[PDB]
Amino acid sequence: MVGQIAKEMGLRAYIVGGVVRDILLGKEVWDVDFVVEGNAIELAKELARRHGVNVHPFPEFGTAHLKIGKLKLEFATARRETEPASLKEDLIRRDFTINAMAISVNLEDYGTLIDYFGGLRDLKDKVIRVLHPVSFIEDPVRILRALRFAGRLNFKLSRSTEKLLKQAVNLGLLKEAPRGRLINEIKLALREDRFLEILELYRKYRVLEEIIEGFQWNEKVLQKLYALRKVVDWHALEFSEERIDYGWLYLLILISNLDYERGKHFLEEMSAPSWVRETYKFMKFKLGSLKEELKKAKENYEVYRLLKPLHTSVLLLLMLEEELKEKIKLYLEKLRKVKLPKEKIEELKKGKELGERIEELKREIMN
RNA sequence: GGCCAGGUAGCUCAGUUGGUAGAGCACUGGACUGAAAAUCCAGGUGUCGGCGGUUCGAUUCCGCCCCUGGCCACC
Ligand SMILES: Nc1ncnc2c1ncn2[C@@H]1O[C@H](COP(=O)(O)CP(=O)(O)OP(=O)(O)O)[C@@H](O)[C@H]1O
Ligand SMILES: [Mg+2]
Repeated sequence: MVGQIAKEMGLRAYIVGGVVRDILLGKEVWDVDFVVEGNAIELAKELARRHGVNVHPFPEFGTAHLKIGKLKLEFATARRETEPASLKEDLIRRDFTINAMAISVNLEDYGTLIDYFGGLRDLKDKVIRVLHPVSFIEDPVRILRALRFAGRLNFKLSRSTEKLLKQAVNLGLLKEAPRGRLINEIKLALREDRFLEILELYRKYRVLEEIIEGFQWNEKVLQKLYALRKVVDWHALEFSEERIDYGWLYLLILISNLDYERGKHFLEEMSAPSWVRETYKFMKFKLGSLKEELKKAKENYEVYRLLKPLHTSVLLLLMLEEELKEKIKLYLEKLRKVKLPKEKIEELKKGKELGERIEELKREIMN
């Protein structure tokens, strides 16, 4: 309907940015970004009115958001900076060529891909490339972004882009960038499935040393990250109904050697979930004694008592130990599964003494 | 969109090792009154947001959503 409305208003609208990329990569997304030559607000209002849905205008931003079905539509007026601006002037202000393309929703040329900067070629060559030499200097956050994309899509940085990125980091612009945008970019990164590869890129270009104060790389943490990858793969394979957010575990491994103060402060800035904070605080202190107790575990009910109250994350962190692995597994796919029939339970019931008795019966069954 | 609280009677508010729920003022009924109010006895004051899952058993553990407030990211 957008093409028709644009025709009636004598305008030109374009699907723009990441949405295009994802499409060419065969990935379908529910968030669609439009750039309009002319007033975007009125186009959005008319689209919303014709579909009979609510509209959310932002006149100062010159953008409007509306939702149709599961589609989230964002309409933005073309602008030459973050006189009317051409679509090209709006595309050239973006980060990377693969993000810089556009698909025309205008009726005459409809479907046509618009690529000024050679983003389709870079998409075909698996290349991450900035539009201009000052790109990373303009928005240091992009330093992370590039890596993320390279991590996600298994692309590589251009020679020029790699040089410029390294130069940007060397200028210390990572410290000059707003803390919020960087932290948010990292939050975006840990949601990736290829997040470990991104972390590798982080290590290579040494961006973590700038963002997290006191943080340094070593081999133990790295190997712990890969072992964590193995465990995460296995758990997300067999136990997949029980899945949680995995990237946070990697993050905990990274800051594991950091001071509790800096760790707590970073997890504070990251706005981490409660179970992340709890798992961190448990890892920093009680995890050691817990492991030493698991070493002293003989009967299965002791393992039960020591494990069952814990969260999934703590167990996954416990699986990092070779000797404890098969034990944790045995607890998972065997030990904690059991039940009792009617008459028996009825005899067991004849307060908290019922619970204690049930515990006695369970430890009687196990051992 | 991410996260943090908050969700407890009509309203304003506490409650952790899961094990049979509470206060201050409205609610009914009767004793009391010519009627009413007060007061006494008392007792509703509640699937402790909604829906699934784990558990013998979930306000509690977890997952998906609703509502409100605040930190933000809103290229
Ligand atoms: N720092 C930046 N500099 C220039 N453009 C940026 C940018 N950050 C985001 N964008 C632009 O905004 C558009 C997409 O917006 P976003 O949704 O915020 C990032 P994305 O590429 O779609 O991946 P994402 O959906 O996982 O966040 C892209 O055209 C992209 O070039
Ligand atoms: Mg997006």
